[PDB]
Amino acid sequence: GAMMPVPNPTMPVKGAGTTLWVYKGSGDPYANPLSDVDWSRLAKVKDLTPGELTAESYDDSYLDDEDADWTATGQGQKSAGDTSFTLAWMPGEQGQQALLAWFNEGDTRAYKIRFPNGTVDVFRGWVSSIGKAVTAKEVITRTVKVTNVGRPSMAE
Repeated sequence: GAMMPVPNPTMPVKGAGTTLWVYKGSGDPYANPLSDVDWSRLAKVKDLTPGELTAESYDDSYLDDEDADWTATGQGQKSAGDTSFTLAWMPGEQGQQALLAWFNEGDTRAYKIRFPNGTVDVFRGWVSSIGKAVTAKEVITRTVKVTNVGRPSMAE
C-alpha cells in the first residue's frame, strides 16, 4: 500500500463506545469474568479485524468409543490467531502506560473487545505492533496488532 503517516479517511461513526478490556487473576476466566473485579479497560478501539488462524485447531471434538475412560485425548498448543485493531488516545485519557508496559513486558495477555451488536469477543496473545503514536487535530491515533508465536514467514 502507501503506509501513509496520517490515519485512513474511513472511520466509525460517533455513536457506540467501542473499547477493549483486559482481565486477570483466577476463577471463571472465560466462563463469566464479568463477576470478578479484574475488569481493566485499556483504551478506545476504533475498529477490530478478527483475522483467521488457518491452524489445525477446532472446537470440542469429543467422541466416545467402547466406553473409553480418557485413555486417549487430542489437544495441541497451536498459537495462531492474531488480532488487528486500531487505537486512539484523546487529550486527557488513560492507556499510555498500558501500551508502553505491554510492549515493554513482552508477555502474553488475554483481552476482549465489545461489539456494537451487544456481544463480546475474547482474544489472547502478546502485542507485537507498538511504537510511536500519530498526533492530529489534538487527537492521538495508533494501529495495534497482536501477533502470537507460531510458524515462520511464508515460503517465498
